[PDB]
Amino acid sequence: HMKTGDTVADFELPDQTGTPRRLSVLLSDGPVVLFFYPAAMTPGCTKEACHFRDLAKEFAEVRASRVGISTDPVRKQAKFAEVRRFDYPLLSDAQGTVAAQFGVKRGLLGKLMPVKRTTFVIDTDRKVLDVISSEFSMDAHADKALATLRAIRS
Repeated sequence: HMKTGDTVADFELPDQTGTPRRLSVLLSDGPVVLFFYPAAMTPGCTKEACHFRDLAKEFAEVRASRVGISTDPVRKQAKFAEVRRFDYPLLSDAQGTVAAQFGVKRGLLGKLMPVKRTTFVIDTDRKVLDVISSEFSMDAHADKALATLRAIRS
């Protein structure tokens, strides 16, 4: 299970337009806060992702970017981002491959299940700076990530 101080392997997944995105390119200009959520459009995931949305200026101030990720298909991620006016990428991990890399994949007798809600703050060298796990409040994912990034400011 991925933890603070581990190095994340690079990966590629499509965003809400179907365009391949790569972690190392997403990291171009600063850390990425990669937030795994179980299911697009559900009330708890909407709360978590809208809190990330509402903190756009604060993440920009620490030169960090927000990226949501789940096993939902591109077409559902597209609707979620359109309805909620998200100003950031939502990645579709349609086989749970990246979730498995991070240790957050769930399945039942071969059926891919929703991921375990977990946020990874990833530095530009792919080190994990912080992990917010599934027992935290919905707002704590963005709040703790932002506080960690502020703590490492220069």
